Amino acid sequence: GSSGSSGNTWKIFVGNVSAACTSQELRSLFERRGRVIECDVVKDYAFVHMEKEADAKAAIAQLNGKEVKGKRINVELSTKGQKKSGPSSG
Repeated sequence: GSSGSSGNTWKIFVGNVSAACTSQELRSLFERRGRVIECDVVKDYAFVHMEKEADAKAAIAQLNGKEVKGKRINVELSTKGQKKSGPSSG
């Protein structure tokens, strides 16, 4: 069955965040690309949590690099470890 050791929701690390960038901006982006449960911004980096995995990656692709406020933001999946339980589709 399903399980969640910590922070079930997804997590996307966003770096190279312009200084004159407002959270609302980052959220809006991840929002337009898909559903966004939580969206916070750190000093220089950020952390966006999405529900739908499909949308998550899709965004990182259309976001990773996207020029924002003159500065190209670097988006990448925070979660490094992968736990794909069950066999592979055939």
